Amino acid sequence: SLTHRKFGGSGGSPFSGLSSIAVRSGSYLDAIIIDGVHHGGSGGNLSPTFTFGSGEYISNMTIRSGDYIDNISFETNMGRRFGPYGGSGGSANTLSNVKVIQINGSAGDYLDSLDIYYEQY
Amino acid sequence: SLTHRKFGGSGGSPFSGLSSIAVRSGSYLDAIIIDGVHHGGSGGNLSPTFTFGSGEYISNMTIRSGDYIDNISFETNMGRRFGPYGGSGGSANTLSNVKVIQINGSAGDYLDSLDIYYEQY
Ligand SMILES: OC[C@H]1O[C@H](OC[C@H]2O[C@H](O)[C@@H](O)[C@@H](O)[C@@H]2O)[C@@H](O)[C@@H](O)[C@@H]1O
Ligand SMILES: OC[C@H]1O[C@H](OC[C@H]2O[C@H](O)[C@@H](O)[C@@H](O)[C@@H]2O)[C@@H](O)[C@@H](O)[C@@H]1O
Ligand SMILES: OC[C@H]1O[C@H](OC[C@H]2O[C@H](O)[C@@H](O)[C@@H](O)[C@@H]2O)[C@@H](O)[C@@H](O)[C@@H]1O
Ligand SMILES: OC[C@H]1O[C@H](OC[C@H]2O[C@H](O)[C@@H](O)[C@@H](O)[C@@H]2O)[C@@H](O)[C@@H](O)[C@@H]1O
Ligand SMILES: OC[C@H]1O[C@H](OC[C@H]2O[C@H](O)[C@@H](O)[C@@H](O)[C@@H]2O)[C@@H](O)[C@@H](O)[C@@H]1O
Ligand SMILES: OC[C@H]1O[C@H](OC[C@H]2O[C@H](O)[C@@H](O)[C@@H](O)[C@@H]2O)[C@@H](O)[C@@H](O)[C@@H]1O
Repeated sequence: SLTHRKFGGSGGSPFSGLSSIAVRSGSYLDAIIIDGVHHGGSGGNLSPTFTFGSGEYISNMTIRSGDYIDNISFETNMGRRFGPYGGSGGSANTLSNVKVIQINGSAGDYLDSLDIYYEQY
Repeated sequence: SLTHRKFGGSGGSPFSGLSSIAVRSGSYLDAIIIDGVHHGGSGGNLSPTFTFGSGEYISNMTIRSGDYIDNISFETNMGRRFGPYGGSGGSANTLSNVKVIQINGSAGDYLDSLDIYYEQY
């Protein structure tokens, strides 16, 4: 059921809960690091951390996936790019004209899966 | 249009991007701190940090609000409680039998507003 509700008044400036992202990656995604928390194994190489600016969100996103997440890249509403990181296995899926709200998933020694919650425009 | 999609396989342990919450509070919520990141001003007193265990999420939430967020409390599916923190003003609203996915909002000197993304059951 993805829904939302707003509480409170009109002032202040917006913020998002999803503030930064890095991955460890080789032939697949070994890990995803979200707001500085690590999920997945120790294999592969650690990427730079992408930290969202104020009012910046993921608008375009590409994931390769089979049994695991094989690869990820994304772009933001401000033309900033992350990746691609990972291998060529899996099949490509793309999200276009979106605003990503949250990234959940499941992870063992590898990044098994990703659940992306988002708005579709 | 709010949506979600899962990519990849079914192994691994589930994880959420929303891993921890603390607030600064006095009369109002001065700030909320999401995965260590501060949103709001410097006032009030800093709460302890609530960190979600694996597969733990917010299932019930009372927020009092007016022009700002006056008070927050929540219970998780595991029976753990955070708060109440803040004061007596505003009006109460409750989310009940939900699973909160993400906490966005707006903040200045204080926590003006919360935008809660959740699934309703
Ligand atoms: O991201 C997965 C791994 O990617 C690279 O390893 C490639 C292969 O190396 C050896 O053949 C075996 O370990 C295979 O399992 C593996 O696919 C490395 O960067 C590794 O550290 C990653 O875990
Ligand atoms: O997401 C990873 C892979 O998912 C699928 O499974 C390929 C399988 O190949 C062999 O059976 C073993 O190496 C298994 O570990 C592996 O899952 C495919 O879509 C593949 O292209 C992906 O790389
Ligand atoms: O992220 C991949 C898996 O991670 C953990 O299990 C790893 C095990 O997979 C197979 O049982 C064998 O290849 C073992 O050698 C290996 O340790 C679990 O979280 C699992 O659910 C994931 O699929
Ligand atoms: O949570 C907001 C503030 O709550 C308390 O402020 C008490 C009083 O301070 C000043 O007299 C005015 O701001 C009044 O409106 C307010 O009731 C304190 O904990 C303060 O530190 C917080 O910022
Ligand atoms: O959520 C905060 C309050 O919002 C409304 O009150 C507006 C006025 O409250 C106090 O007089 C000061 O903070 C003023 O700056 C502000 O304009 C009411 O809904 C109240 O009940 C809330 O506590
Ligand atoms: O978080 C509450 C507000 O924080 C900032 O500014 C504080 C302003 O509060 C009242 O509008 C007046 O007392 C002003 O003098 C004072 O600067 C702003 O970010 C505002 O948008 C927030 O509502």
